[PDB]
Amino acid sequence: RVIYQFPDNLWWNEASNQVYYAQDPMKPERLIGTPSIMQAKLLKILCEYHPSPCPNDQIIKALWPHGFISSESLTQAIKRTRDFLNDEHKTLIENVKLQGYRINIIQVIV
DNA sequence: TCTTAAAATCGAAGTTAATATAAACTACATAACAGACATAAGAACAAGTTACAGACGTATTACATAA
Repeated sequence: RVIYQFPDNLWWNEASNQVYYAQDPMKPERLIGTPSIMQAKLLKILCEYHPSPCPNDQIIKALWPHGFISSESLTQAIKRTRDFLNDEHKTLIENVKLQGYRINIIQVIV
């Protein structure tokens, strides 16, 4: 069981894959829900590289290894992924130009 | 009305390029010239302040796909 903490008391439980709000990681309070398989993919690419930024080419290759996909698809994926993780202030995942995207992780429980 | 000394005038252009002799010593004040210093003016570097450009990222809409 691997669980990741995000700012504003957010948690994501990967093994069962639930995003939620909870003061206690073992006791959820408000369940945001289940991210999609490609959404979990997106958080995977942002998560395996912390604290280093994940380059745009690497995430694009990983998400769609066999698809002719434009970078606009990656960017709208980030946007409509914020649509689900409710990061209105762009603080959960930071976009730094010509260097890629990052996700702010407070702690990891394994 | 008659001598007698002065006064004035005497062609244009053109060219032309000059000369050439004949007190010393001392005392003082002033001007000039040189060097060095201070000052004002400019050159160089670096920083700060500010808006705009350039491409990226985002947001929005419409087409396609899935139920």
